[PDB]
Amino acid sequence: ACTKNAIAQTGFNKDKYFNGDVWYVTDYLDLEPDDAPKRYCAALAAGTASGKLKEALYHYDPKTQDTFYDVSELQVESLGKYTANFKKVDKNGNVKVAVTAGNYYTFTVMYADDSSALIHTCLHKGNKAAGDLYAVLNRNKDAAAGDKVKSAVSAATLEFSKFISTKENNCAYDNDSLKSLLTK
Ligand code: HEM
Repeated sequence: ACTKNAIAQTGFNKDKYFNGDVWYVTDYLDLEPDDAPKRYCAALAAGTASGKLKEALYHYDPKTQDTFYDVSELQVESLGKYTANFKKVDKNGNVKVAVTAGNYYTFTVMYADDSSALIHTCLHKGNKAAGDLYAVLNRNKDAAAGDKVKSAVSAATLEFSKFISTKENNCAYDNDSLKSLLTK
């Protein structure tokens, strides 16, 4: 089950975060034992498309090759805290699994600057358990976590040493599909 009421960044700059560009997950922390593989690739685009706040997600397990995209419509709960639906889509935005009640995630931006961010998400999918996830993001897929984001991890009373890096997994991303999925 999820247990964290993540606190959004003071003074969060929504237009800078939701600028239409891509964020790569460089490190992740799942608080639920065996919720996450040990090796993963994930990225997201975030932007406003025709007045609607959107995310597009990509997940890839580099061992199994399991791959899926989602597009998400975000509703605002407060500054930097959202509830997102999700429909599963192919990389061109064709619907595979429609939006349905009880498929949603919460999404909280705990820290962000122009290049890095720390987020929390609680995924609810049907009758699946939930679970908390933290992710360190960067605009550069190859960037080591720096001092602004590692300090934010400590300020959230977390240990960065507990986070699992995605860097040793040869992750390759279709940035074009993530950007175009924002419109879908
Ligand atoms: C970047 C932030 C992330 C968000 C917002 C997020 C959101 C989601 C959503 C919405 C789904 C369900 C998709 C669908 O069924 O259509 C999902 C599934 C999944 N995510 Fe994430 N995810 C994120 C990052 C990650 C990371 C970094 C990992 C682990 C390394 C991870 C592991 C998983 C796994 C294993 C599933 C499959 C769950 C299942 O159906 O049994 N996710 N995620």
